[PDB]
Amino acid sequence: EAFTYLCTAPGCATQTPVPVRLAGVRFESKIVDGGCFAPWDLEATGACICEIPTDVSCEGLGAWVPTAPCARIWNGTQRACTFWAVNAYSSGGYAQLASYFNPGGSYYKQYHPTACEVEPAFGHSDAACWGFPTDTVMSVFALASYVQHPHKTVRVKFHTETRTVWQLSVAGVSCNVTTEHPFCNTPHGQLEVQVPPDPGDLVEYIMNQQSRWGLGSPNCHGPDWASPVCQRHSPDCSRLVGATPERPRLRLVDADDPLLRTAPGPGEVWVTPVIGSQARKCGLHIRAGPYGHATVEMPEWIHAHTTSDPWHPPGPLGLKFKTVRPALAPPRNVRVTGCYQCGTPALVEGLAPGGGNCHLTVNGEDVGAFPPGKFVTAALLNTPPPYQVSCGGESDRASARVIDPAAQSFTGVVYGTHTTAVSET
Amino acid sequence: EAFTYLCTAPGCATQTPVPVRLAGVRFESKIVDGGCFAPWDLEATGACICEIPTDVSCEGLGAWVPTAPCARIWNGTQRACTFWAVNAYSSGGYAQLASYFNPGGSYYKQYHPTACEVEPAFGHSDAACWGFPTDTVMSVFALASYVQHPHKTVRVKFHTETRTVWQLSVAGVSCNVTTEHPFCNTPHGQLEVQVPPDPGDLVEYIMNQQSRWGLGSPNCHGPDWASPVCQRHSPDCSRLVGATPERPRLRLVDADDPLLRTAPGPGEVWVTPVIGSQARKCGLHIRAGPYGHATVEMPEWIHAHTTSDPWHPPGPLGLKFKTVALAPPRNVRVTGCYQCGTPALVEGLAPGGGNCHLTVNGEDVGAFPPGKFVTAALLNTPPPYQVSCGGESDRASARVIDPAAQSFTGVVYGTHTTAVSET
Amino acid sequence: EAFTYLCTAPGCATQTPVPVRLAGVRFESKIVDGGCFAPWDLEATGACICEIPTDVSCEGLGAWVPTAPCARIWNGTQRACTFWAVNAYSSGGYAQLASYFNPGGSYYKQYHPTACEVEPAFGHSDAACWGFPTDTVMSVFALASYVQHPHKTVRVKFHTETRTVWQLSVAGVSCNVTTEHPFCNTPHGQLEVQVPPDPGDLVEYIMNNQQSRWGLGSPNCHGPDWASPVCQRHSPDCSRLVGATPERPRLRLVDADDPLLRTAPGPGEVWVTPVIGSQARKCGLHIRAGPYGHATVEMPEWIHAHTTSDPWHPPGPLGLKFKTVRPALAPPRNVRVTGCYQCGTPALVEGLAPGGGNCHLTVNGEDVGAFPPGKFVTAALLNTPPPYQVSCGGESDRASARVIDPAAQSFTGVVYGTHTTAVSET
Ligand SMILES: *[C@@H]1O[C@H](CO)[C@@H](O)[C@H](O)[C@H]1NC(C)=O
Ligand SMILES: *[C@@H]1O[C@H](CO)[C@@H](O)[C@H](O)[C@H]1NC(C)=O
Ligand SMILES: *[C@@H]1O[C@H](CO)[C@@H](O)[C@H](O)[C@H]1NC(C)=O
Ligand SMILES: *[C@@H]1O[C@H](CO)[C@@H](O)[C@H](O)[C@H]1NC(C)=O
Ligand SMILES: *[C@@H]1O[C@H](CO)[C@@H](O)[C@H](O)[C@H]1NC(C)=O
Ligand SMILES: *[C@@H]1O[C@H](CO)[C@@H](O)[C@H](O)[C@H]1NC(C)=O
Ligand SMILES: *[C@@H]1O[C@H](CO)[C@H](O)[C@H](O)[C@H]1NC(C)=O
Ligand SMILES: *[C@@H]1O[C@H](CO)[C@H](O)[C@H](O)[C@H]1NC(C)=O
Ligand SMILES: *[C@@H]1O[C@H](CO)[C@H](O)[C@H](O)[C@H]1NC(C)=O
Ligand SMILES: *[C@@H]1O[C@H](CO)[C@H](O)[C@H](O)[C@H]1NC(C)=O
Ligand code: NA
Ligand code: NA
Ligand code: NA
Repeated sequence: EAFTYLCTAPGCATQTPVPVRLAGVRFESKIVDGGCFAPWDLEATGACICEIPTDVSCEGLGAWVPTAPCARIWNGTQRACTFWAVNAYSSGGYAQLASYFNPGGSYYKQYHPTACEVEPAFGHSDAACWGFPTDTVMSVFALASYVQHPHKTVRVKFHTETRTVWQLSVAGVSCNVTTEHPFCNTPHGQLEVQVPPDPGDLVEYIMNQQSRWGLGSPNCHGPDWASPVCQRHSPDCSRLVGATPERPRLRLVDADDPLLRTAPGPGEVWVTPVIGSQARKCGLHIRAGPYGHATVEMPEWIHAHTTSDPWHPPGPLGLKFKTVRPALAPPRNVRVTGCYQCGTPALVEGLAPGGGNCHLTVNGEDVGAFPPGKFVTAALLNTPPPYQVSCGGESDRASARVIDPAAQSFTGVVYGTHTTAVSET
Repeated sequence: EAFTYLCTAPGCATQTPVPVRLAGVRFESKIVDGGCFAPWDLEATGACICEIPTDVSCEGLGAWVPTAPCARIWNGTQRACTFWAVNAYSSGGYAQLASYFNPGGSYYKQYHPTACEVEPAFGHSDAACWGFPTDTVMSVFALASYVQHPHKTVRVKFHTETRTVWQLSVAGVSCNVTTEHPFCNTPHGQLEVQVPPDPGDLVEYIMNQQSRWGLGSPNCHGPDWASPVCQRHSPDCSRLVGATPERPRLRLVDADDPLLRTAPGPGEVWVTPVIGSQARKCGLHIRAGPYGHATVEMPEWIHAHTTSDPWHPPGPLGLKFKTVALAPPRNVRVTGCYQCGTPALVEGLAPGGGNCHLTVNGEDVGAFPPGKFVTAALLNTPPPYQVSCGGESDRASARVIDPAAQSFTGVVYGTHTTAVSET
Repeated sequence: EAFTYLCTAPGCATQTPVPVRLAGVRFESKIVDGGCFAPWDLEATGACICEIPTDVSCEGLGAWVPTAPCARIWNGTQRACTFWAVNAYSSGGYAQLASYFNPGGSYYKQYHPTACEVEPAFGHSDAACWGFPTDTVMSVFALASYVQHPHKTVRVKFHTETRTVWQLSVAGVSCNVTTEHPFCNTPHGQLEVQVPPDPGDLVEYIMNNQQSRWGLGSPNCHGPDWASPVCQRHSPDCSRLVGATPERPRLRLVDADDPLLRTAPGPGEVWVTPVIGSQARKCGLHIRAGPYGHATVEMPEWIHAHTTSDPWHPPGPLGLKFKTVRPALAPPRNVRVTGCYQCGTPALVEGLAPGGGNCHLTVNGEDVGAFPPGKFVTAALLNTPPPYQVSCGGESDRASARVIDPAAQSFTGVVYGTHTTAVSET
């Protein structure tokens, strides 16, 4: 027997008793595709209005509310909007008197429907609106939601059962060593490679295509707390699932209100009228408390919280040199059931042929070796259907009922609004 | 030396130099019992009423509100209920005029107590209530809570420090190989088995008794996001702990309100009166936003997100063929918890004659030289504890609590009260 | 070859073929410093007042509200406070009539500003306030927040890539065995030690002088350790809060005979109830609060039961495989270290390894691997702060560094605090 340490860096190589070169470092894993992730981005807009508008919507408020921000925020997740009557019509109009602004504004809404909340704000300062011949007319609109910014959306794949692959060249012969397969054939013997433990789970952040790497689950309780993984989750990059912030809490806060000496809490939006430089016009100052107490800057977060390549321990590898030395037909009636890249092992069943043990592959993925006859195995699959099955020789097409990770995420649940009807007696 | 690969499937066996058969595959772990888990199931009921009821409760509203749903939802977690006066009495009655429905309904509540919120809803459409001799009388009741469905409740045990057990038969002799104990004695010489790494933590979902398996923590951010583990947690299968949704937000939403063009958010319940087919009667349409944006279907979720057996790597195993105190321990004391995830303290006196291969109810906790010993061991068995060095056993002294008791240790459960005195 | 099992307890030793003694057990890890953690402690105070106060603040309500609890709760996280007018002035006063208590109390606030919510509570029982010559005058104040108790605050370091270190004395020579480095030289051979797997991630709870307590795992916030401060309030820099935060407490005025009192308040809910005064123009207040997570955490008790004095390791034994297999360069130059330390993101270490062989590179004594002569680039998880002393096993040199601490890393890639925008007039 012989022994030598092999370093893990590019250029690392040993010469005796048989040369072993470190050709590269890669990894194997059982992928769990989480779909799309993004930060919870609280966005707000509105307008200070020297009028009592009759249509509280983006189109109805087009004369005052910024067009593009209104449309974008209106389409956001957990939308909240409030229309406050600061000083209503003293006479005339159409459902515009102060009496139409009862708490909840049902009287105004009866004649002027809106998806927004309507509230009286009498007693709040109307100083922002000036230049009226008689009484001042003033209202305030606020709109907020959690907007999903495309540039802040990342595709995330969780890597489980991670195995560092130490790509070696043993006297010119390729050998890929892992904790699962640490043996290599040498010209006249066997090489057993002592390897460090695997690094545990990895996080693959995909932006578009470039992949960036995290080490861990991630840990939402540590320095990586602002990871999009810890925030908005969309398995199919369309529909939201799981934990969701409450609808934003909108408040009309006058310029001299002592509340302005404090910061808004997460999800809180405070709006303050600004006196107009023009008659019958006014501005609006907005203060919003971001979810998680901070606004995520995606390129900056990725740059500091990820690496260009997956992490691996420093080594070295222990090369143990020894004088020791250790069915090709396709499998039949193979059926694959479950999901792929999902984290739940799929069921692989079929008939292994004669000649010896079938070293079973499913689209080239090693799922184990089986003696001739019926076999059943639970395998974590990384490839989608169709499935080409082999025992190391010719391949055959397996039968499959396999769903994708997004479909798996929606299996066992009934998505959306749950409705019931209470009948009259 | 000799070498051969042994596959890990049933029927796998090698013949030379010494026959080795794969007898089975099992696992060892340090169990962490989480107690009961269930989905957050938002349930809602109510009624559209062409009257101003004087008793806002399930019994008091029995003439309009469905009986069984009211009683069940009333008993739920984080209950919310609202009674809205759409059109009150114009005259007469008993605390039934519009003036009794001030915001918060304190005037109505003085005469007609209720655990529910009471609010005016004047200005909302009263078209659902018709066939009155003079003015219309109308009210709406909504009730919602997080109901725990017994069929949706699962007992969950987290498996940590998992070790795949490769049960071998080496020339008819049983040998259980793991990453911790990879050696088998043979008369030809010692057999060292190269094994793949362990699979990491497992999740055992228990329904009743059958066990189903998950691989991982679980990951609440991936395809298993709807796992009951990610939702309602009751360590003692009675009291709730940790993360809890807010009380449902009940809203009276008229049939033609533009808000109905959007979906309710999680925990939101929108109630809409339905114009009656009969005089002085009306129906109610309810729209509820489930917690997590979807309703969990337990048998279906378990079927797709779990396996019948714990997962293990495919192998093969590397077979390396090489040519290479029994008295019970005394004064043993066990302190802490079992199946909890915090190592218990095991202390005592190892006897003379050699190293004590210490077992606690058959669980290997290590070997100790003669004399005083102290060890921190993750215990899977409950007290009483039988302690042995490999021979005769003795009864240890124990102060060990169960996983539910551990979950409530270091906390004071329930309402916190304080009294501010007059000066 | 020769083989023997070595137990893992203090004193364990084998004599043949080579003496091997178990000297001790320690651990190596890649530290992730999370900063400060504490339970979410909902605290509440208030007063029942037979008057309409004109200054709703701790100082302004000093005649009724307990001084120290008001000041402490006012400084808490997610503060909520409400002032309810139960029975206002019938005449006179200064912005104290019932008409000043419109919903939201904007009319009262015009003359009597406050950071608190102001609401009418007319119709609620005013029985608690008596002894007035004419009409009763009554108001109620409630104040609640999440107070961070210093004695409940713990510094937490997450330990990743954990490696149990089996400290051995092999024929009198120190050998520290791990899953990464399981070989020891024997007088004229080599010892390969078969070791059990590493225990996975650890949690180090740091209190106060300074004492460390240990958890095994992530932790698991869904199991018996659900009340861990790690599952609660997170402050990376022990000053500013980040991530998940409860909503502002929901304050409710609940009369003594309200059927709602037959139920318990939910998490974050605070119910206040006036208590009839034994003295004229005075009243007490009963407060019922629903703690976050359904329970109040008792820190010394939680730590005592949910942690150990030392990190956990498997019981062993170790497999001693004895074999007959046979048993310092110049410092690196132009070395640069970029990223963070004790953060969980590998830092970039680049430089020039000298000629003469492979450089066994150390960064402040931390092993980062071996590199052939010339340019090298590696991603290493660093546990030590800058400055960085770099070596190939001999003399050391000072590396150039742009390395931030764990608290700075926690705030990198985010813009902290209030986000503002201005909507201009058309
Ligand atoms: C908002 O959503 C509607 C419906 O999906 C779509 O037609 C419209 O273009 C969207 N607007 C923006 C600005 O995203
Ligand atoms: C090792 O991996 C590389 C890259 O996947 C592959 O080309 C090569 O054939 C592999 N070698 C063996 C022996 O499997
Ligand atoms: C509701 O709870 C009460 C008290 O525990 C019990 O008597 C009653 O049977 C329960 N009703 C339902 C429908 O669960
Ligand atoms: C292996 O495990 C089985 C099942 O627990 C047991 O019956 C058998 O005795 C074990 N063999 C040894 C050598 O411990
Ligand atoms: C409250 O905060 C202020 C400002 O930081 C400080 O001066 C005061 O001492 C604090 N009071 C208490 C009781 O913590
Ligand atoms: C083993 O560890 C101890 C403590 O850290 C150290 O003093 C000793 O030098 C180490 N031995 C070797 C061979 O590295
Ligand atoms: C919920 O309501 C919609 C229409 O609003 C559909 O009728 C749906 O079928 C309803 N579901 C149930 C269970 O009644
Ligand atoms: C909490 O209040 C209850 C009554 O509601 C009991 O009196 C209990 O003893 C209280 N404890 C205190 C004073 O915190
Ligand atoms: C937010 O408002 C503050 C003052 O309240 C500052 O003016 C700050 O620059 C504003 N930010 C933006 C982007 O307008
Ligand atoms: C604030 O938001 C408004 C729209 O709501 C405008 O886009 C304005 O320009 C924003 N402020 C800045 C500085 O970007
Ligand atoms: Na006006
Ligand atoms: Na009426
Ligand atoms: Na009065």
